[PDB]
This record gives sequence, C-alpha cells and structure tokens, in this order.
Amino acid sequence: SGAIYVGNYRVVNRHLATHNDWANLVWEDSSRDLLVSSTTAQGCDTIARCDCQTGVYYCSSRRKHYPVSFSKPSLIFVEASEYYPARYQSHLMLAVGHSEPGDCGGILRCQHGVVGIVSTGGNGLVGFADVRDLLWLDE
Ligand SMILES: CSc1ccc(Br)cc1CC(=O)N1CCC[C@H](C(N)=O)CC1
Ligand SMILES: [Zn+2]
Repeated sequence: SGAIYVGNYRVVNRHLATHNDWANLVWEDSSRDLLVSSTTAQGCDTIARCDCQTGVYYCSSRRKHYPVSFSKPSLIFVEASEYYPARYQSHLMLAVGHSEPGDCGGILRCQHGVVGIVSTGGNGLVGFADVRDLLWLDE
C-alpha cells in the first residue's frame, strides 16, 4: 500500500484505489496502473521533474529503503493477474530489487523529489509507475 500526496491530489495504484478515491476521481489510466483523486488537505510530497535513472525506494515487505538503478519509462508486458488481463503497461520503469505484491504504493525518490510508485515485480525485480510526466500535479 501507499500513496503520493501532492497539492490537493492523492496518487495511488489504480488497482488499490478505494471507494473514496473513485468518488473523488480526477484522472485514471488502466494502462499505467495509476489513479489520482482530489483531497481537502494540502499534501506533504513534491514531484521530481528530471531524467534521473537512480534513486531509493521504500520496500514495505522489508521495512527498509533500497537504492536502485531503473530503466527509462517504457511499455512492458505484464501477465494477467486478479486485477488486469494480460496487457502492456505503459510508463513503467524496471529495476533489480526485492518486491512482493503488497509492496505496491511504495515511493521511489531521487534527489529532486518523488519519481513514482511500486506497481509490478517478482523474482528479484521491482517495477515503478512513473509520475514525472504528469505536470498538472504541480498546479
Ligand atoms: C510489487 S507487485 C509483485 C511483486 C512480486 C510478485 Br511474485 C508479483 C507481483 C505482481 C503482482 O502482485 N501483481 C498484482 C498487481 C497488479 C500489477 C500490475 N501493475 O499490473 C502486476 C501483478
Ligand atoms: Zn531526479
């Protein structure tokens, strides 16, 4: 689990969005596994606007942060799950690092701010949904 709180927005994995997220929907994209809902309180986070390919992510299944080198956002095949049919997930960055299903929502940060959230993984990989291109989160 986990979310990004920026301005009056809450960014979550679309597959973990709550009834309240859907009732306050701003934007969602199944191909990216992202959903953004509106909030009444001002958020605590800021978003990176950069091309970093290294950073640190929070891994809830280890209660620890780990450093990673990750690929640039791209279209990657993701096998069927209980949440989605077999499809290509867009804006996805892969890295070598531990992850388990419940680790979705962990934040990836570089020195500039939040880069994205855990969205896929397994067998020693961890995949992050990028949010750096969503410029409207800042206004
Ligand atoms: C951190 S995810 C993970 C980690 C380890 C293992 Br084994 C397996 C997973 C994958 C997983 O649980 N899902 C369910 C959530 C949907 C997601 C998606 N973005 O389409 C991909 C599939
Ligand atoms: Zn950066």
